[PDB]
Amino acid sequence: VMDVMNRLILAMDLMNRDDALRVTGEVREYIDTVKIGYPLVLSEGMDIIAEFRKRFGCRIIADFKVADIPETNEKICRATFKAGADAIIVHGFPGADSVRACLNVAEEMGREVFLLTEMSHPGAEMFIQGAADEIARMGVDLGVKNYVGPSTAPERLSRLREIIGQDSFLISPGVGAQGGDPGETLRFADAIIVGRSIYLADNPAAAAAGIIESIKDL
Amino acid sequence: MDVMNRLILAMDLMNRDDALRVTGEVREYIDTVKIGYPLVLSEGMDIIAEFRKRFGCRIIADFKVADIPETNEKICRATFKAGADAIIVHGFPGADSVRACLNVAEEMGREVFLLTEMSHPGAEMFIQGAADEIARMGVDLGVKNYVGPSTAPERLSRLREIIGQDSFLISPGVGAQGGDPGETLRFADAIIVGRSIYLADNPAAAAAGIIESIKDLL
Ligand SMILES: O=c1cc(O)n([C@@H]2O[C@H](COP(=O)(O)O)[C@@H](O)[C@H]2O)c(=O)[nH]1
Ligand SMILES: O=c1cc(O)n([C@@H]2O[C@H](COP(=O)(O)O)[C@@H](O)[C@H]2O)c(=O)[nH]1
Repeated sequence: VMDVMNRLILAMDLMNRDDALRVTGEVREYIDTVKIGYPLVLSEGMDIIAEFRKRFGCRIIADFKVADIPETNEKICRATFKAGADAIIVHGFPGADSVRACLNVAEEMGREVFLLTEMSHPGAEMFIQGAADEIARMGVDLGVKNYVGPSTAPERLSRLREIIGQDSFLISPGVGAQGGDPGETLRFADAIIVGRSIYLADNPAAAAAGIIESIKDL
Repeated sequence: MDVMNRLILAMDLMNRDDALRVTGEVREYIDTVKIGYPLVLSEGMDIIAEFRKRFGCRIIADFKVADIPETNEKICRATFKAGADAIIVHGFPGADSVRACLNVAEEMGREVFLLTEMSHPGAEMFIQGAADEIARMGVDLGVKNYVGPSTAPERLSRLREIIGQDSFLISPGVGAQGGDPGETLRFADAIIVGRSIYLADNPAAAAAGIIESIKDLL
């Protein structure tokens, strides 16, 4: 599995290149893994991945929540890996063929798929929560090795870890701004994803250092 | 929304030259283009303004938005900043996530389309069982624009039943995936067509043919 420094992944959702670069640079000593999503990519272009690689010693996880038909998912993964992403996050709710499409491109291209089985926000309760156990098991059957699950529902994060087993890699958003606790989350997740707590802080570096101090024993 | 010839071009070519040439080749037949991540992640969001400059077409950004409310808001804002007239949003992540999109669309004078059900085989696993509830959620939220599958006309008909004749319904899965233009237009206001046109030896003839086959529905 990827070796995530300090078990901490920056969710860089600032939408301005200068600010994104400043904040990421400021926390570079604490984090070697950066999640880049559509807020930043749709604002600055896919070349932002190349710039982060150039500027920082950071792995890039493209948080694109890929959720189309198999043919389109393939194209999305190809474009994303071509741009230099190490990994891509894919939704499971569109079903097995759509996930396999992504797995096949990632295998061909030497990169990784993360499967999002369940989400951290209130709305996830309406439809996603009821499908989550089956989406996770589908992931296991398809040979998915990397997963995303919510820090805001520890009971459910724990179940997800059970389903995927200890060998699978699990990262978890919803820490800080959404109410998730770093320590409690790391009982089950390999790494926490943190965005606003860090990138909106007056001192992002102090914010990251503080999160890390709070989980030192882990 | 008044779509010329009830025909929306799914421009999923991933080269700017080809995308512009092929769209130019069929310009006389369409005034509405669906641009998705395959083109955008390959050529950048500036391509949307380029299409408006070259063709004057309306642009539907097919981004399958499927994140938490806070991120969805950012995605919609970036998308409408780029000149999209409309954006397509998944309903599966729940009501708060859709409302986030509705908020930005209202603020910038744009439209949200709710994807209630998909056209590919994997849609059967999780999406189909939630589809009617997602459609009702759309109605509850005041959504007026919907997307449903050509490949399952009985399910497309049910979606039309739920949302009423006043709602606007567009439908992909025509041609390449097996859907029939005329049958689809029994229920959808417009059909979405990608490969059958853009991979055609002669895209203009392809579009002309499709239109010929539905000429009594125009
Ligand atoms: O269930 C999920 C899945 C996510 O990817 N995310 C993403 O993780 C990040 C959370 O950022 P924040 O720490 O500011 O709440 C955002 O990029 C969001 O899009 C999430 O919040 N919940
Ligand atoms: O259920 C759906 C929803 C879609 O947006 N689409 C999209 O509609 C288009 C279908 O293109 P095609 O005619 O080449 O099958 C693609 O852009 C695809 O991503 C779909 O095929 N099925």
